[PDB]
Amino acid sequence: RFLKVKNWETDVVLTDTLHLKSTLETGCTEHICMGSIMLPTKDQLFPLAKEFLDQYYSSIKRFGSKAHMDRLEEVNKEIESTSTYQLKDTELIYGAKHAWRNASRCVGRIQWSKLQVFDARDCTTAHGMFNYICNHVKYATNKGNLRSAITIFPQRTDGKHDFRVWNSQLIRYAGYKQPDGSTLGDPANVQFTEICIQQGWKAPRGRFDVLPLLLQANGNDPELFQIPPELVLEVPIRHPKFDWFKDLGLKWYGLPAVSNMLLEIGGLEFSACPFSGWYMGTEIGVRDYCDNSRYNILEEVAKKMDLDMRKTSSLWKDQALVEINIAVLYSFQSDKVTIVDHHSATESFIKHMENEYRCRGGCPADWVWIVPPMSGSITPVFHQEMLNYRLTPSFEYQPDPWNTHVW
Amino acid sequence: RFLKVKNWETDVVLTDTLHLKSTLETGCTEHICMGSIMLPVRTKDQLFPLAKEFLDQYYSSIKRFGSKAHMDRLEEVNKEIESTSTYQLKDTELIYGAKHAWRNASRCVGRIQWSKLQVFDARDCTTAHGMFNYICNHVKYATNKGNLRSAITIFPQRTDGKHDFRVWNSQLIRYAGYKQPDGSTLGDPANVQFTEICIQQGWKAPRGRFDVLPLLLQANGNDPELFQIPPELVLEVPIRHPKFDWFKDLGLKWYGLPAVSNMLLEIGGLEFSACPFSGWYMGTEIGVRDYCDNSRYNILEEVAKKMDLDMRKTSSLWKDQALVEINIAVLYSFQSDKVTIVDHHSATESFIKHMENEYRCRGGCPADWVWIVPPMSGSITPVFHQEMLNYRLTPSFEYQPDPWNTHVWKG
Ligand code: HEM
Ligand code: HEM
Ligand SMILES: CNCc1cccc(OCc2ccc3ccc(N)nc3c2)c1
Ligand SMILES: CNCc1cccc(OCc2ccc3ccc(N)nc3c2)c1
Ligand SMILES: C[C@H](O)[C@H](O)[C@H]1CNc2nc(N)[nH]c(=O)c2N1
Ligand SMILES: C[C@H](O)[C@H](O)[C@H]1CNc2nc(N)[nH]c(=O)c2N1
Ligand SMILES: [Zn+2]
Repeated sequence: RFLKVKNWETDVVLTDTLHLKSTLETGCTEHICMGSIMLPTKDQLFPLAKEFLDQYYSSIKRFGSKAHMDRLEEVNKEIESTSTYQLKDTELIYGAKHAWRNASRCVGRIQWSKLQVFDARDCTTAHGMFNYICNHVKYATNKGNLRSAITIFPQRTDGKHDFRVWNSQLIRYAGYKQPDGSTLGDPANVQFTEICIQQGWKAPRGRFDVLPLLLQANGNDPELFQIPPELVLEVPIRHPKFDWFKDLGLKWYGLPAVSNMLLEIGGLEFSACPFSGWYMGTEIGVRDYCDNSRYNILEEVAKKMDLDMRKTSSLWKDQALVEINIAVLYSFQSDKVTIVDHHSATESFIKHMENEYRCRGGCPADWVWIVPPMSGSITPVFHQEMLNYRLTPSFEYQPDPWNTHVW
Repeated sequence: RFLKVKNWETDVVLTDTLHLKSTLETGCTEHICMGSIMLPVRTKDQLFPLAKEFLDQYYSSIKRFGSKAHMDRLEEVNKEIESTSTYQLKDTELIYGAKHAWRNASRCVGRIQWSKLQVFDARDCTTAHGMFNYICNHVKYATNKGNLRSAITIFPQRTDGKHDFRVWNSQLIRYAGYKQPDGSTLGDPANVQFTEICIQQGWKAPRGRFDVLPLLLQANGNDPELFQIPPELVLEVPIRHPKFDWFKDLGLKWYGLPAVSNMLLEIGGLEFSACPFSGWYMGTEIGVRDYCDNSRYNILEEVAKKMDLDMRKTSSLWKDQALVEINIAVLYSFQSDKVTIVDHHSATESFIKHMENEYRCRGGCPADWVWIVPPMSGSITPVFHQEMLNYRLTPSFEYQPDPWNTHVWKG
């Protein structure tokens, strides 16, 4: 019931008790592990509220205080009356930071307590949402000195007045299918690139077109908005050794801002809560550039390096992958845009893990996601045993809006 | 109940029914996943149904389920159990068992090869000298002058737990590791503790960088004995790089035959505590893990210096760069010497085909993503994007504690 995790490179052993406070389900059973599966009313509400307020008031050293008891009293009143309740700003901020702190798949959590929270619960329209989103982008970007931020729109009421950002990220490049057969731009965004066009967007049908925002307020039909180009910081990609690299004509944006997740706090659901930090190099160079179902330019780059692409055993893909990732990092660093390499980030995470075991009794961590997509075993997280479990507040997945929206 | 797994790169969806045949526990619960945990004297009482379940499996595979041969065998085993408290497997059953233990090894990416396994029955063995002979023959057969052949040698099963056969070595062929008084390590750091035991047992160490360790062999629960593998049986490969001439001067080499010898083979409730098996290497095992793990030979820096890389900031990815070239050199050396090896792209590509075939013909393929994904260049191999289900089927290979921690010493 008290679980131990071992690091095999250092022999360090941590003891986890935090998992006992876990409440949601993993998808695993004692007969089967699902660790590599990507996607596994009033009476329901008050225990959920109670649980949250319990941990909040414990965190400020007023567990069992009159304020705690009164707040519990007040929230219970509000629930029986209104069939929901509203979070105080302090509780909202706490809940957002803790959803990040609890995100078992995030390697960047050493930063969790420095999150800038923007309360947008007074928002009523898509133009309103647009304004808040623009403010978020400008603040987070900070001319290249990136700052973590989340903007929180009004909570779900009854599933009919949902606020939703339809983009998966605030900033992404368009993808177009050809008659020629292949794909121009980003293949992951083909379906969304088409819905925007199916909606009125006029595409420059280029290789790297910044997608428009598609914003849904209060359950209404979503509207297109173009993000002011001066708010979208981009980094041209060059290599510090290969002069022909620049000629490839690649660039990427500095701000990773995830916008399709659901934030759960005290039973309350925030369906629109775009958040942003800064990139780890491999998200762009390994996943975005080199994935087969994405920009997939490994071959192109290998050619210009004139590697023997004859047999897989020359490891030409491995060689190209590395140079690319060197370029991504070189480019952002040169341009004073915040980026972290996978070595630094995983080293930071090990330190964060040890902090959390110390000050909290554990740290839920999903190895399958924490270990980077290249050079896995030369990073310290590879040799680290991790326990995965779900804590709340939390970020959850939710269905794509176009599959659900009562149109 | 039916379970779906998706390949996110191809959108191929597969359906698993085989997991229903699973009995053994995973470690996971509904509230925790222990997916990344490395490591998560039997009575006639529980032996009966274990035997029966194995025999049901075996007779189904040969399409004789419920036959008179099936039923008689069941009666024969049942009688042997209540009489002698254990039982003996037929040769056919033993071969089926060993092959299926491999087929079921969810952490093994080489399983496309599972049906081609040479099974050596060493159950008539009684002494350590006899164990040495069987192991020598295994190594000679498996090596085959570089044209590697998968093999397993199986020693007598456990009885009362007091007469165990054990190979004390973790692998049949490994290099010694020596801790120096100045805190540094000569040879393979992973083998320091085992090297000490050998030396204590009387092994005269040459105390070099690549000394092949002696075999420490325990028959019938007796104290283990030292044997040196004849050097002509130990195929080794000098590591060079195809473009870098300075690489040979690093002085590296590795042995050709990976042969794991510390696992336990469970078949029909019987436990085979000594069952060394061998295949051939995936290049990254040597190049990534053996040479580049910080806890092993750890030659990354020396290689990076000789490449004249920017070693000042990790963001130069000097470590990643050196890692690739070391792995290129490993593959190049083995191919040049015509010693069987597989790169991680070929091996993972083959595993995917195997897994798809298994889902079709068998209803599933237990697979441990954490171990199947290779230790470098993970996302550019097809297994990275493959969802996998991990569960435990018998027959199986299991971990067991190191013998030096459990052995009762005789003298
Ligand atoms: C500040 C620098 C940050 C870094 C370097 C970072 C790093 C990462 C990386 C590499 C992943 C895996 C992404 C993928 O492979 O698709 C991830 C996932 C995730 N991140 Fe972080 N992150 C940062 C900030 C944040 C912030 C500010 C939040 C929320 C407030 C957050 C919440 C999450 C969540 C919920 C996931 C997993 C989503 C899922 O379940 O699929 N991260 N992070
Ligand atoms: C024929 C070529 C083979 C290849 C290329 C191969 C490849 C691999 C690799 C790369 C691993 C991971 C090892 C590690 O990272 O420590 C592994 C694990 C494993 N292999 Fe295979 N293997 C082969 C043959 C065999 C054979 C013949 C057997 C048994 C008869 C076997 C049984 C296992 C088992 C039980 C594991 C898991 C060990 C553990 O859980 O720690 N393999 N294999
Ligand atoms: C495509 N992978 C599935 C999927 C679906 C929805 C969200 C998501 O999040 C990835 C994610 C989330 C937060 C991040 C924060 C910072 C960062 N550099 N990357 C981050 C990446 C991942
Ligand atoms: C060091 N990791 C823990 C541990 C403990 C005991 C055995 C073992 O086996 C790894 C293993 C097992 C079988 C293999 C077969 C072929 C091969 N190329 N590598 C193989 C590697 C691994
Ligand atoms: C903590 C973690 O389970 C451990 O380091 C594992 C990770 N994946 C692995 N994968 C393989 N193939 N071999 C290993 O030894 C390991 N080690
Ligand atoms: C099949 C597998 O679950 C899928 O490819 C996962 C694996 N690990 C990952 N790890 C990270 N960080 N991000 C991902 O998108 C994925 N994808
Ligand atoms: Zn699990």
